Amino acid sequence: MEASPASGPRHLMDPHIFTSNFNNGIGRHKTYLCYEVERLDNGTSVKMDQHRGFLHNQAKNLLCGFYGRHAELRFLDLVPSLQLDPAQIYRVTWFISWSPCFSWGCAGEVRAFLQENTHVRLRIFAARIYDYDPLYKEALQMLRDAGAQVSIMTYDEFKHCWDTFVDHQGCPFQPWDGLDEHSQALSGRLRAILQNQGN
Ligand SMILES: [Zn+2]
Repeated sequence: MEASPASGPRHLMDPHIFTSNFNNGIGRHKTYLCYEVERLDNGTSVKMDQHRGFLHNQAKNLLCGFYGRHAELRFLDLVPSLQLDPAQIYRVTWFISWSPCFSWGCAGEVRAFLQENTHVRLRIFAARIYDYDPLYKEALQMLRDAGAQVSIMTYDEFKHCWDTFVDHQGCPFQPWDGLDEHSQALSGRLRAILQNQGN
């Protein structure tokens, strides 16, 4: 009920940088984390333009004291610089390509965040699963008890997240040939973990 939803022709990742990065079917590259900040007003979610961004894993300077750190951590590191205003409600959307790590390290950090700032809705989206151990399981549960929304990246999210996290300057998304395949596959996995009753 207001003109129309804006885009983001600012300085976003290059069309290719995004695709190649989210190249469905990886094995080793660099975890990606796209955080989106939005305010909740009477069911009316207003997506901010100059408040969102994206990060990438880092592990090549552990000699300077900055031991290997995940994007999730290096990310929240900017929250203190935003001095959020709990005055109202907020909506932080997480877009991850790589599954979480030590459910206690990554998730834990978030858990406390909510337990202290439950005035914000955190949505977790896992596009690709890849870690050191299958611990990702406990991560799904430990998080579930947090209230956060855990789900696998969807096609609809790909289109939005695309034009949203890209300087498409007004260009469509390029999906690979096999969405129902990788989608049904991944989605099938999550469900499995979500299936702990009935039999
Ligand atoms: Zn982590």
